[PDB]
Parts: sequence; C-alpha cells; structure tokens
Amino acid sequence: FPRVKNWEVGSITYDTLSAQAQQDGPCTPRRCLGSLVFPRPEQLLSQARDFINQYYSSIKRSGSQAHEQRLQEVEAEVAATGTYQLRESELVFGAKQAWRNAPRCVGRIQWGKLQVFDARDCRSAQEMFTYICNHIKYATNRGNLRSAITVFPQRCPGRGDFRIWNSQLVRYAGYRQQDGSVRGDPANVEITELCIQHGWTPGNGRFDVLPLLLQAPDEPPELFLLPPELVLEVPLEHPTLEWFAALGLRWYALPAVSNMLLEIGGLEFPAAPFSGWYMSTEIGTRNLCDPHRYNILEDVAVCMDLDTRTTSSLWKDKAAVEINVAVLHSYQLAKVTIVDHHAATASFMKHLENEQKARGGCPADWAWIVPPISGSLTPVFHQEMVNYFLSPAFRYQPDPW
Amino acid sequence: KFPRVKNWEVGSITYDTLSAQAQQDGPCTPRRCLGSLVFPAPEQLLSQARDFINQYYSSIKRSGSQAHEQRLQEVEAEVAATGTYQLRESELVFGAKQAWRNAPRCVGRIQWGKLQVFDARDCRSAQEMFTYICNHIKYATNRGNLRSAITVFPQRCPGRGDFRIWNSQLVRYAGYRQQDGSVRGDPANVEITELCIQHGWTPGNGRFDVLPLLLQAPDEPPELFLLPPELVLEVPLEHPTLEWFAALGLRWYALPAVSNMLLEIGGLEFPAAPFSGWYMSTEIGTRNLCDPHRYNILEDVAVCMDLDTRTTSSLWKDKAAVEINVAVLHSYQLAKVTIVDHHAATASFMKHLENEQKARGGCPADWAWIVPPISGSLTPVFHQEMVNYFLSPAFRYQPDPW
Ligand code: HEM
Ligand code: HEM
Ligand SMILES: Cc1cc(N)nc2cc(-c3ccc(OCc4ccccn4)c(CN)c3)ccc12
Ligand SMILES: Cc1cc(N)nc2cc(-c3ccc(OCc4ccccn4)c(CN)c3)ccc12
Ligand SMILES: C[C@H](O)[C@H](O)[C@H]1CNc2nc(N)[nH]c(=O)c2N1
Ligand SMILES: C[C@H](O)[C@H](O)[C@H]1CNc2nc(N)[nH]c(=O)c2N1
Ligand SMILES: [Cl-]
Ligand SMILES: [Cl-]
Ligand SMILES: [Gd]
Ligand SMILES: [Gd]
Ligand SMILES: [Gd]
Ligand SMILES: [Zn+2]
Repeated sequence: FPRVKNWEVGSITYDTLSAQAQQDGPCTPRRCLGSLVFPRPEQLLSQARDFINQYYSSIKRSGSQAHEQRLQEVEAEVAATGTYQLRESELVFGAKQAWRNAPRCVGRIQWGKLQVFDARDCRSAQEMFTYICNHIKYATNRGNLRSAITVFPQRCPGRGDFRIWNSQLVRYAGYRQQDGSVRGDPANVEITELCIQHGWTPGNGRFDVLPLLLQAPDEPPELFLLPPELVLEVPLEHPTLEWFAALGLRWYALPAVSNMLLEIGGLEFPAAPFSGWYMSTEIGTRNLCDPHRYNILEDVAVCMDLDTRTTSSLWKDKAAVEINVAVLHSYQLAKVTIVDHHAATASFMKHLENEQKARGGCPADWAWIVPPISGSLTPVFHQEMVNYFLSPAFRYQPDPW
Repeated sequence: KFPRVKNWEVGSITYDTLSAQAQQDGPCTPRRCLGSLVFPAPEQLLSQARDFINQYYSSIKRSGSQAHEQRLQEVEAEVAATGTYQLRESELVFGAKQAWRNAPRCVGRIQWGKLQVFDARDCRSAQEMFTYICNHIKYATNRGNLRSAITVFPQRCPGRGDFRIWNSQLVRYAGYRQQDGSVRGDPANVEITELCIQHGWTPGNGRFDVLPLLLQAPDEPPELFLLPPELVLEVPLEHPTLEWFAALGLRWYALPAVSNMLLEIGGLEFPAAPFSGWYMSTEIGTRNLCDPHRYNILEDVAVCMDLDTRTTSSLWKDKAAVEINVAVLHSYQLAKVTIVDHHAATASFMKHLENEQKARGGCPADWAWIVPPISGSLTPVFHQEMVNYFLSPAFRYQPDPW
C-alpha cells in the first residue's frame, strides 16, 4: 500500500485503491514511462461480473435478491449471443465511473453530474449525426455548459464499427502550402486532408470549423456539415490590450472528445463522445501557444512591445499569461462556462479528499493534472499521486485506417 | 524492444536502449506508477566495482586492455584482503562526473563534463573538514562567476563511523519557529535550525540569517562552525521597474551547494560529498519565495502590484510570480552572479538529450523535475517524453543523521 504525501501541508495518506488495477501500465521496477502520452474469447464474462459487482456495491445492494438476479441474465446472454446488453442504469453507472477513473482528468469533482444519452439503437451515418447534434445543442445549452456523453452501440464481432473520425466534434481546419506551413490548426491537418479528400470545400483561413466524418459499420465515412448556429464560439479580446481583438482569434465553446473507446463490463464502445467545459490553460496555453499548434506567443509579445531578444526578460511568460487572461475574460463575457487552472486544481484537491474517504484513493496522472503554466502555484503540484488503471474506463484506440 | 520516446513539439522519435542497463530498481510496477513520489556482502560489492572499472576503461578507450585486466584483478584482491577498495584519483574524477551525468532530476547536466573534483579523502577531523568546505565555497563562488565543484570526503568503511554534513546545503537561511506558531525565515530549515541552537549556536531573529555548519567526523558528535560572512555571497533582490520591491528586503545566496546526498561510485559510498553549480532562477523566484510552505510572498507581492486578489480568474498569482522571477534574474545579473533562466536551461538540457542519445543510446530523466514549475509548456522539455531509471555512479538520498 503506497504512501502518498502532500508537501504543502505535510499530510499523509495510503492509496489502498491501487490494489485493484486491471489493464496494467507501462512502468517496471527498472524504468518509469509515466511521461509517455500513449503507453506502448470466453473472458468477456470476467470483467462483466466485475462491473455488475461494482454497480450493486454502490447502491447499498451487495449480496441479496436483486444482486443475485442480474448476475444470471448476462451469463445467459453471453452463453446465447456471445455478448450482452447493459441495463440503462448500469450504462449510466459505467459512464460516470469511467469518468471517475480517468487519471488524466482534473475536472473529476464533477464526475457525479453527468448526462448519459443512450444511442445504443443507432442505425446509420445520418442517425449518429442527429444523436451528435442533440449532444452539441444540449451540452452547449447557450453557454451554460452541461457535461454529457452519447453512447453508441457496443461493438460486436463479424461486422464493422461506429466511429467518429474527428478527434473532437469541433475542430479547426489546417491548410498547407508550397512550404508545408499551416494556415489554421496543425493538430488537425490529417483529418483536414481526409475531409477535403471527401468532398468538403476547404475554406480560406485559420478558424474554419471542420465538417464531420461519421462511420456507420462497414460503409465509407459520410461527411456531415455542422450547422453554424450549433457551433458556439467565442471571439477573443483582452480586457485592457485593445489590439488583442484585432489579432482575430477565436475558440469554440464545447470540448467534445470523440475518438476514445468506452469500456464497461468488458463491452467496447468505439463511438461514445463525451464533453464537459474547458479549462482556460487548454485553449490559451496549449492550443494557442504550443509551437506545433497556433504558436502565437511571439506575435502577442511583439504587440505588447516586449523584449524578445533575450530569454531572461520572461517575455514568453508575460505574453502567455495575458493570452490566458484574454481567454478567461472573453469566455466570461460571452457567458460561456470556463474554469481557470487555479479554481480547477483547488477543486481537484477537494476531489482527492472525497475519493480518499470514499474509495481509499484516486488514480491520478501527475504530469497531466498539473497545469501547463504556473504549475507550482497550484496545490496539485505539491501533491504526490499514484497512477493506475481501474475499470470501467476510457481507453485510447487506433485511428480507423 | 526498448522504450520508444517521442518529442511531440517536433515529431522526433528515439528508443532508449540505455534504460536496459538500469543497475537498480525504482518505485513503479505495471500495477501502478509512483513516478511522482519525492522519495522512492562482498560479491555484490565486487560486481558493482567490476561494472565501474569497465565503465572507466571504456571512457579512456582502453576496454579489455592489459591495464584494464590489471585493475579488475587488483580490485578483486583488495576486496578479498580488506573487504573494500580505494579508487584511483582519475577514477574518482570520472566517477563524480558520471554521478552528475546520471542524475535524472538535474536539468543542468549539459555541464556534466566541467566539474572540479576536490579530493578530500585524506580528511581527518571535523576541523579539517571545515577548511575543505570553506575552500569549496570560495572556489565555486569565484566572486560571482560560479564554477561547478564537488568535494569528496572519506568513503564509508568498516570499523569507523561516517563523515556527515548535517545541513542539507552549505548555505541555508535559518527558520525560527515561534508563538504565534508561525516561522520567521525559511520554514524548510526549522529542524536544522533547532539542532544548531541545541548544539550551542546563538540564534539570530531575522528572515535571512545564514546557518552555521554542523559537521560530523567519524564516531564523534557534530561540531558547530560559523561560516565567515565574507565567504557567503548574497544578492539583494530588486525589481527592474517595481521600485517598492527593494523595500521587501528579500535576499538570496549565490551558491547552491547540496550537502546531504550520498555519492556512490563502484559500490563505494561517500556519505559526505557536497556539490554545487549555479542557480536556475525558478528555484529561487518560484519555489523558495512563492511556495506556500516556503517564504510565501506571492500575495503580499500581488497586493503591492495592485492586482485583483479576490478572484482567481484575473491570474493574479501567475502575474505576481512572473515578476518575482524577473526580479531574481535582474538582481543576480546586476550583482554579476551566475544565473540561468528556465528557458535557457531547458534549451540546453534538450541539447544534452541529443548529445546523450548519440553518446549512450538514451538519458535517464525525471519529467516532473525537469519541467520548470512555471511556464511548463512554454519550454521544450514539456513536450519531450522521458524515461526515468537509475544508473551508477549516482547521487542518492540518505536519511538524516539525527
Ligand atoms: C466538467 C468539466 C471538465 C473539465 C474542466 C475537464 C478537464 C480536463 C483536462 C484539462 C484534461 C487534460 C486534457 C488535455 O490537457 O488535453 C482532461 C482529460 C480527460 N478528461 Fe476531463 N474535464 C471535464 C469533464 C470530463 C468529462 C465529462 C469526462 C468524461 C465523461 C472527462 C474525462 C476525461 C478524459 C478521459 C480525459 C483524458 C483525455 C486524454 O487522455 O486524451 N472529463 N479533462
Ligand atoms: C551548473 C549548473 C547546474 C544547474 C543549473 C542545476 C540545476 C538543477 C535543478 C533546477 C535541479 C532541481 C532542483 C530542485 O527543484 O530542488 C537540480 C537537481 C539536481 N542536480 Fe543539478 N544543477 C547544476 C549543477 C549540478 C552539479 C554540479 C551536480 C552534481 C555534481 C548536480 C546534481 C544534481 C542532483 C543530484 C540533483 C537532484 C537533487 C535532489 O534530487 O534532491 N547539479 N539541478
Ligand atoms: C472531457 C474534457 C474536458 C476538457 N475541458 N478538456 C478535455 C481535453 C481532452 C484531450 C486530451 C488530450 C488530447 O490529446 C490527445 C492526443 C491525440 C493525438 C496526438 C497527441 N495527443 C486531446 C486532443 N483531442 C484532448 C479530452 C477531454 C477533455
Ligand atoms: C546542484 C543543484 C543546482 C541547483 N541550481 N539547484 C539544486 C537544487 C537541489 C535540490 C533538490 C531537492 C531539494 O529538496 C529536498 C527536500 C528534503 C526534505 C523535504 C523537502 N525537500 C533541495 C532542498 N535542499 C534541493 C539540488 C541540487 C541543485
Ligand atoms: C511528453 C509529455 O508527457 C506530454 O507533453 C504531455 C505532458 N502533460 C500533458 N498534460 C496534459 N493535460 N495534456 C497534455 O497533452 C500533456 N502532454
Ligand atoms: C509531489 C511532487 O512530486 C513534488 O512537489 C515535486 C514535483 N516536481 C519537482 N521538480 C523540481 N525541480 N523540484 C521539486 O522539488 C519538485 N517537487
Ligand atoms: Cl482542445
Ligand atoms: Cl535551493
Ligand atoms: Gd505601438
Ligand atoms: Gd515603476
Ligand atoms: Gd508589509
Ligand atoms: Zn512510473
């Protein structure tokens, strides 16, 4: 049982929960690989017992009448069909629990508040598009963002798969040149290469919202134009730097992740987009200032008349911070939910405390919980963490080609 | 079959074959990763020694030669006859440089070849130990043109207790507990401060009182030594544009000299071997001055800056910390005392990773320690995946002697 210390306060806890890790991680006694982003059939019933057992534990209902009962239909379902369907209440328990278990998510204090839309009866490409469009509208909710997940049918053998080819529902295009450089977003150049390679009209500039490539089983992806009034976006201005708005910067409201595989009770949903609300450092620090993203830090510093000729002026730092100020200011003005990294990390500490009493610990990926600016100014920096894999879970999955 | 490692900023990919030589075992398993935790018989002595001699004869391009087999036999004989062995001076210098090179939490390892090694293995008392340390401080400080140095005291050996420096660094500020329960000066140093008084030191009562040295010679209680004040170079902190900042009366010292770690070379242990380089500005400006459990000045600075401290979304903490770091950089540059900013330091560490990949097939590195504690993703190390593992020679943590 690993001893975990908070160095700001001196408190000690033990992560007893780590004793239940399933799909093992990449670290060995001889080398740690925690900084890697991507770490390297009669047994469907094993991890299916597991989940049902977890479900009935929570609701004060382990070992009696109802718990005994639900254990049988699943074995009989898999004995008959080789797979099984989840009760609606289980699908919601599994959606939230998988969120609770996401080690890289700093927003887990919200894990109990989740809206689960059950698209397990989906049928075609036009079908998911309606399911996804209901999602965006509901999640966006005019800027009062509401966490949601839309769960499409569980994969079965012999036939294809529902899969959203976009990494997110809202993603900006990226346009090359004779010189390879990108107008727009370089994280979305490949998918842009496919979206054009499927009929779409590539726009002019930097913040063109990409269309959607949705994949009904076995058939080629169908493009789907997203209705403009569905895609809520925020123009970026600064509270005191009047020229910031003239830079023409924009970001979208809904962070809606559509490429991860939800796994509950041994079942696998390759299309299950979840969405919450942004933390501001995501947009301002990573999306706008990463050197392989919009990479605007130097342009903002020029406009602030900063001395970019020596690193010791901390011009990168000063410009980065005002970018984050502008992100927060703009979103709050447009009345769109956003959380600064100080507020977010302080809530995660409260979540860690809640999980200690609830489950005896919490899986947490230190490198992803500490924000990309001002890390030691947040409490999670001084908090030791244990990272392991619990089920149910969100997993990474290969790109569908 | 070795870990693949990607740099996400550029798209680079390398494989860390060096990790396969990991001579000892860290804290993680495939069950759970503990990478974020701060703190994780002649036959084995001979096999460590053999690996090291092999390493040394590799460096001098003499692997497997006559002299090399000679040394393996000599070391085998001395362990048989005495249970231990003595390094040659040239092996000691190699060994110390290599322990630096292997240190996964050091961002300054581009410098690992430029290390002054002071052989104090003939040191006989606390009083001689103190003279050695004073010469270390004077050489490394060099009037603000800092030089990396290590002074290595006698190794652990059977029959005799250890040399130990009780202080965690050669230059530390006192931390006076109080009632009302708060700490005046540096709260990281309350324990060592109390021990100095209990061993006779007359305490001060300021916030920046340099501590005496508590020096332990084998099988002897520690002995207190005052540093000559003209040997301890300090930097008073001013901000280039916020002129009220000087009125805070903050100071920091020029020399960072870690004195409580254990140097391991070829199975030998040196429990007293202080080493020093020069500061990276974030250690002072961010950690030492802004950590809530250190001097904790952030809010008082942000109030003086007229920031809006009642809501977090104004990023008042970020803005005040950036200016504290600017003051640190400015003040050391003004005083002509070596300092590197986290941008320049992480850039040179990236060159170190390239040099090492070509030299050795990898580099052990602790991401959470290499990534600076402000402006993380603005530096290139943030976007570099890294493999953490333990190589020998090494600097190791050891328990406090009390
Ligand atoms: C409600 C407010 C939420 C906030 C503020 C938030 C914040 C974050 C942040 C900042 C990250 C780091 C990702 C990055 O830096 O690119 C993250 C990762 C993640 N979050 Fe959340 N999140 C929220 C809700 C949710 C919800 C509703 C789910 C799922 C039901 C979720 C599951 C995850 C997962 C699986 C990851 C891992 C992403 C990856 O590994 O690529 N979070 N979250
Ligand atoms: C010359 C310039 C140097 C710079 C800029 C530098 C920088 C740093 C920094 C920023 C850290 C992390 C410290 C912390 O957060 O508390 C560190 C740790 C460390 N450095 Fe270096 N260093 C230098 C020289 C040296 C030398 C000469 C040695 C040994 C011969 C060394 C060995 C270490 C070790 C062992 C650690 C780990 C300390 C620990 O784990 O507690 N460094 N260094
Ligand atoms: C639920 C939620 C709320 C919120 N506010 N932010 C969230 C951010 C992410 C998130 C994490 C990592 C990512 O990158 C993976 C990657 C892919 C390819 C190459 C490199 N890296 C991406 C890029 N799609 C998004 C996920 C969920 C979030
Ligand atoms: C060689 C060099 C150059 C440079 N510029 N900076 C350096 C900083 C450190 C360093 C690392 C960790 C530390 O923490 C230990 C601790 C103990 C107990 C409780 C909490 N923390 C301390 C505190 N003395 C210092 C080491 C070497 C450095
Ligand atoms: C190499 C390194 O692991 C990589 O840059 C990680 C670091 N921490 C991160 N943390 C978050 N939240 N998101 C990220 O994309 C990353 N990237
Ligand atoms: C809990 C956490 O590991 C701890 O606060 C670490 C994080 N990274 C660090 N990085 C450096 N350079 N120095 C430190 O003291 C720490 N502390
Ligand atoms: Cl994003
Ligand atoms: Cl220090
Ligand atoms: Gd101007
Ligand atoms: Gd001024
Ligand atoms: Gd005051
Ligand atoms: Zn690990």
